Amino acid sequence: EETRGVLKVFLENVIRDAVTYTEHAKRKTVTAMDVVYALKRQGRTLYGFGG
DNA sequence: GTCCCCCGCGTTTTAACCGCCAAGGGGATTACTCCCTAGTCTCCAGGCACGTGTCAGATATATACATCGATTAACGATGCTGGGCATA
Repeated sequence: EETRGVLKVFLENVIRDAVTYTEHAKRKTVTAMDVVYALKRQGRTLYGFGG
């Protein structure tokens, strides 16, 4: 139960940013890159995606 | 040394996944023009360093006033003690 709790905490912040990059460009479709940078900002960047 | 909260396991219940097809929002491309920027000149007044200046606090400092602490000179009353005078 706690563990999901934290998942929730991690999940928001990312989307927070995601949303921001989607919106600084005036775009309706949220890019996956958009997620990457987000992860990059917290230092959890994902290889495999979106060079 | 004790107790009860997880794992293993069989069966019961829900919804993830795959396949298929639809439809339109939104992202991607393109063309044109026009505002906004880098680049370039002149100028200084903004900014940097520093001498000069009277005002916050802080520190005594000469001068004066009020209050004792303690000491010393002066005054009231002797106490035996010493130096002599009338009686056994």
